[PDB]
Formats: sequence, structure tokens, C-alpha cells
Amino acid sequence: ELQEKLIAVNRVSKTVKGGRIFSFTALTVVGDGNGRVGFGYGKAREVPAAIQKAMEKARRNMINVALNNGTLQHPVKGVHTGSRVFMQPASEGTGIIAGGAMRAVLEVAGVHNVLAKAYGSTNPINVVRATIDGLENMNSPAMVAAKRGKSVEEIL
RNA sequence: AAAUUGAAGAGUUUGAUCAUGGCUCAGAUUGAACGCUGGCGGCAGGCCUAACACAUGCAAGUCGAACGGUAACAGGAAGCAG
Ligand SMILES: [Mg+2]
Repeated sequence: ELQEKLIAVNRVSKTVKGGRIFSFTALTVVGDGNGRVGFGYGKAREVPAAIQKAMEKARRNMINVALNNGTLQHPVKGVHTGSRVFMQPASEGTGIIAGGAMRAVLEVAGVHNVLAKAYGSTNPINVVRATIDGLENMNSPAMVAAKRGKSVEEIL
């Protein structure tokens, strides 16, 4: 029912004639726990405002994910520029074995049993982007059946 | 019947950013040592260095059913003296 959680809040600076201008960026992630997950990156002069902006962004532009019984559909890799991510379905009771950002994104998405690792850069925004991309691309057996022109029973 | 149920990151370069890239940390372990402290038990372990030098005691004897035998001991026998 739209569970949301803020991964990282980071202070960034701009320089002007006067001096430095600080502002805050908030990376949040929302999801319905049934497949839908979406991340948002808001910027404002103060943290709460930034978070609100991020939340609105995340709530819009969500994406559907094919989940098989609260777990992944197959082992999937994902990249986004520096962040290359691996995530593998695991037996019921394994829990989310996943990094920071990754854990958040998976949890809001609704995966209950995963084995993840973040290779490459572990920059939260890029890592979240990578995970969402991987989750999105991951197809289900009904999808493969549709593509190949067979029944799901012939493929298994 | 069961005996692979298995994979987490963080700090640190920049006014800020992403990347590269090192350093550091979170875990487990030990024939450990040192500091402070210290009640009991169970089960293990205990010269990693000088294969350096070694006082002293012990760590390989046994068989008389292989053999001459009796140093003893322990006993009887024969000779005896009270
Ligand atoms: Mg030695």
C-alpha cells in the first residue's frame, strides 16, 4: 500500500560570488509490495522539502516487476553506469541478503527472498537505478511462453 | 526420509559531482602474548624461539618348563650339643 523509504540524503554545494550555496538531495524509493517499485531523486534547500519532492517523483514513474511467489524470477544482472549489480532468487526463509540501497529497493518492491551483491561503484543513486533496471527487465515464464510461441508447460 | 538454505556494506581525494584507485573499518579464527581483573566445574590444549648445553631420578626386560649351578633367602632333612 505504497511503502516508501528514503535511502540516502546528501548535501551538495554550489559556489557563487558570495560564497557557497548548500542544498540537499534525497533519494527515496516507494513501492506497493506486489511488484511495483519506483525511485525518486528530489533536491531542495532543506531536507524535508527535498524528501517531499523525491517522494512525489518516486510515486510517479513507477514500474511493474514480474515476481514469482515473493522472489525473483531468475538470476538477473543489471548495470547503470558504475553500478553493476547481481541478484539471485533464493529459497523461502532466506530473507533479503542485499546491501543498503539495494535492500531498500528490493523490500519496497516486495521481494521477500533474494541474494544480492552490488559490484562496481556502490553510489546509492546509481545502484538503485541499476537494481530497478534489472528488476524491470526480468521476465516471467508466461512472458517467455508468449515470446517463443509455446505453452508455459512446454517450457517449464 | 535427510546430508550445499547460498553471496550486505561503510568511512576517506572534491567547493560540490560522477568515475578510477588505494588506505582503513565492521566478521570469523589462534599452540597465541601483554595490560586490568578473576568464584566453580566439565572436555581439550600447553617450547611456535636454541636440531642450544644438560645436574638428578626413571623410560627394556624377561624365561629355572633350554643349561651348568647356589651368592642369598625360606624351609625341611642327616649330624648333632642345652
Ligand atoms: Mg621446537
